[PDB]
Amino acid sequence: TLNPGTNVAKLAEQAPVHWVSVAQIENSLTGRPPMAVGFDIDDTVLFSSPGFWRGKKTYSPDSDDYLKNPAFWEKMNNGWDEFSIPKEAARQLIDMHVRRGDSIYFVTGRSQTKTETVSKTLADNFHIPAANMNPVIFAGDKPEQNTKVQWLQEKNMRIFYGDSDNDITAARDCGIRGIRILRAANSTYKPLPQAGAFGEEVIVNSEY
Amino acid sequence: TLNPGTNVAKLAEQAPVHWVSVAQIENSLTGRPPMAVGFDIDDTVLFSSPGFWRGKKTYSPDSDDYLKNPAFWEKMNNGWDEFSIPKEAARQLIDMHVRRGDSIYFVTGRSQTKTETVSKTLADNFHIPAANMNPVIFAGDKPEQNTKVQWLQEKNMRIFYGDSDNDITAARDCGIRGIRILRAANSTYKPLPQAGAFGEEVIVNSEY
Amino acid sequence: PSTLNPGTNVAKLAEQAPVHWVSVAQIENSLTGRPPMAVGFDIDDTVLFSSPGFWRGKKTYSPDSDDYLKNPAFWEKMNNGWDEFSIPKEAARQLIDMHVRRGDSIYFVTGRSQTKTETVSKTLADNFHIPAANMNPVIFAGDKPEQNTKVQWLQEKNMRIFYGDSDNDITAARDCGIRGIRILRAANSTYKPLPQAGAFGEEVIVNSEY
Amino acid sequence: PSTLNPGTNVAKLAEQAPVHWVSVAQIENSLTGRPPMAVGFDIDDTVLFSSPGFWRGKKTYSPDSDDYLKNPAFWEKMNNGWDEFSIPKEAARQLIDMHVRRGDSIYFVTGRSQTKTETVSKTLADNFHIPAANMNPVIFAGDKPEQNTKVQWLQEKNMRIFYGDSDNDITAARDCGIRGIRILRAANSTYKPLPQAGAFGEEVIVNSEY
Ligand SMILES: Nc1ncnc2c1ncn2[C@@H]1O[C@@H]2COP(=O)(O)O[C@H]2[C@H]1O
Ligand SMILES: Nc1ncnc2c1ncn2[C@@H]1O[C@@H]2COP(=O)(O)O[C@H]2[C@H]1O
Ligand SMILES: Nc1ncnc2c1ncn2[C@@H]1O[C@@H]2COP(=O)(O)O[C@H]2[C@H]1O
Ligand SMILES: Nc1ncnc2c1ncn2[C@@H]1O[C@@H]2COP(=O)(O)O[C@H]2[C@H]1O
Ligand SMILES: [Mg+2]
Ligand SMILES: [Mg+2]
Ligand SMILES: [Mg+2]
Ligand SMILES: [Mg+2]
Repeated sequence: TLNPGTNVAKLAEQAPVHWVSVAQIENSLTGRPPMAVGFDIDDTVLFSSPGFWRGKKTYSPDSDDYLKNPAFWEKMNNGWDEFSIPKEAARQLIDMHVRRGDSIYFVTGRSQTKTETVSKTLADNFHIPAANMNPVIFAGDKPEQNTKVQWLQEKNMRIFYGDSDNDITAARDCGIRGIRILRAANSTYKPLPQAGAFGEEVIVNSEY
Repeated sequence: TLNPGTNVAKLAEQAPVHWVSVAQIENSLTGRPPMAVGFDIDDTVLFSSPGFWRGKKTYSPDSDDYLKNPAFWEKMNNGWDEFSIPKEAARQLIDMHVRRGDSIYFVTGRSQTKTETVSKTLADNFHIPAANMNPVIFAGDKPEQNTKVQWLQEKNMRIFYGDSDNDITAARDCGIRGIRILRAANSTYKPLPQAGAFGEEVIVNSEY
Repeated sequence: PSTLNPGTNVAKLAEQAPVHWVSVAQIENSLTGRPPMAVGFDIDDTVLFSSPGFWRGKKTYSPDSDDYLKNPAFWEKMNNGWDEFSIPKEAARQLIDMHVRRGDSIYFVTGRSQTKTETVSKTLADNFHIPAANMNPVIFAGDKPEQNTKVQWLQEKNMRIFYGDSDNDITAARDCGIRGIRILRAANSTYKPLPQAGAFGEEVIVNSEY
Repeated sequence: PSTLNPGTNVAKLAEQAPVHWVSVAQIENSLTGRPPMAVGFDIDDTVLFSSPGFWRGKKTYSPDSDDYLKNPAFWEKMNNGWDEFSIPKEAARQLIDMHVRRGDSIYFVTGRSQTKTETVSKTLADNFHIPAANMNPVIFAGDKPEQNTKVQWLQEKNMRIFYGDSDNDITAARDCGIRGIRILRAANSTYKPLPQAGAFGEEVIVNSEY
């Protein structure tokens, strides 16, 4: 197993996945009037692991307990995304939907905080025009919160983009089009999900 | 440029193709009653390049005129397929349609000859029962014979499998499901087609 | 093989086997300055996609097994005509052309059984346009179990490089202390299972499957 | 390139660049028996995904350019804390773990501008759990008369191997006659274009992008 080798059958092997490009998505929307579309945030439009990594190293060195620590979220939602790297795949998707005049919504599962600068970070990085921009929506199971599925129905989103399985299942529970984005290999959120596990479309080269 | 090297973006780059597996196609047909389906022959179910390679070397060493030589066709359709290698992807597909009780048809652009043993070779290599088997259909512009499209319609084929672009557009012109098979890299019929150039489904690992 | 929608991920997409890939140009470059030498090539799945004949052979003599490989009648047909159905490999044309320019002596060592007559040498010389000056009649080493018949020939002709798709081709070169370079066996070949190219740390030529 | 449905073919799907890939296990095996030695690692995109800091730095001091790489205020931040946001690479952990078991002396060489203080050494020692006997303070190489070049440091510490993602990391190892090994730079790194790994015939570690 020091020199495993390979063969051409293995080199050409393809996973039965429905791949698509931004251009093909645009083409499929030809003629449709403006609509509402939504994006997950982490690993979908932003490589935000730097902040999650510092948070982990600061509150739960050997675990993920920091995800439930209020002190982590106050900092994550109010500045640490200044270290989050915007994804090129998202930049192209957002420009494309803005050209169409569609309404752009960002739905996140991050713990809601009193204040947040995530909305500002998104609008500046992706040059979203005021007419298409909407404040970040924090979905959750809390009583004062609405779940992700309710927010997709409420805003009448017709397309939802995300890297996680719950992003795709949410779209399917609403009967809308859920499109998978690939999570970068160096994300700290492991293991990487299996893109295409629901027979959904997956955007090519969307890891960066 | 002795050492062009590479980078991780190139390594993971994917063409926006809609890949599918035999299992997925099967699952997509659950509940449907037996129907009529068709297969292109060359490079779809049989690797027949051996016969054509010898044909050219025997009849047109410097051109593709052997394709017009009726002496070549007498040989190709009456024995040279004994050297043709059955494709495993076809084997899986044919066994699947048989289990369903579907009616299998083979359509070829090969020149028609008085006799032909291709039908026998096909029924024998894939163990096609008499109930599902049908004599090979030869098509073309000869006013004495029907074109590929016309044959697909006349037999009401719902699915057509092929490695070439005309196999897909033919299905498209008929409003049926056209599924692409990959042409082996060592086939003498070049250049290789761009599987997926029409947004059609392409079967994985179907080159052998 | 039991999951309807297995999906994938980017780490899996970019995953590489630790193999030493080389191109023909790189091989040629590593030979600059070297004087004409003797080099060898295995035949089946290295220089010729010959499965068509072995396929007709099995169907004709051993539909249920591999006894045809020991049948003298099979070898008569295979070595005297069936390679007319064998398809030359492009990767091989490039190597052979490269060695002809260098002025090297080209040898073909096969494990096929020796027969009274053989037209394989002629097929090779014609399909690859090998000059008489560099051509040598094919050496049929045969195939004796628990022993590698090729070693003897690589030593006697003092071959400095041996090209092959099978493990025994590479180990043969290793036994002689010479440079064994691997060629990929096509996926549609009937000789299965496919070998693990790079399993001895040897150089593997890119895109050599056709 | 602009075609909507480009499609593909099996020759393109199986196409391989002629590159010499190696695994960490192969590297370790090639060191078997050899006594402790000095080894060096480049920092950015080799052991740490540090783009987060450079991204924030550019956004803060040079929104419309690369001038921040010349601003002292940027380096102060970068070398004294912003690496808390740097993500350590797995390929690096495996390599450092292996050299630690061997007992080798580990050096980190960076082209980052030097500042009066720096917490980078501390970040690395902690992140990769390097024992005090194998750890050495980060070396800031450069042009300034108060410092030495990357080449000079590799020689001065007598490093036998040097790991890096950039072309100048590999040519530095070549100039010193030592073994230079390439690490793949992550696709989401902000330092672009990505370099052509294996452009010098060097060994390239597989799956080293994360
Ligand atoms: N260990 C982790 N490292 C990085 N990001 C994480 C980790 N665990 C969870 N996350 C992210 O935190 C987000 C919280 O809300 P979401 O469910 O929208 O999606 C989650 C992930 O994007
Ligand atoms: N050079 C060639 N090598 C192999 N097969 C060929 C070559 N030229 C034509 N063919 C095949 O001959 C077939 C004739 O009918 P089709 O058009 O269905 O498809 C054609 C190809 O599959
Ligand atoms: N089942 C098979 N299908 C195709 N070729 C085969 C098969 N079994 C053996 N061979 C070939 O027969 C050759 C005999 O000599 P070699 O060992 O040089 O290489 C062997 C293979 O190339
Ligand atoms: N735009 C950038 N994004 C990320 N890192 C960068 C960028 N420009 C320069 N660098 C890094 O800054 C480092 C300075 O020293 P090095 O030459 O060792 O390596 C350089 C790169 O790793
Ligand atoms: Mg996400
Ligand atoms: Mg065909
Ligand atoms: Mg062989
Ligand atoms: Mg670097």
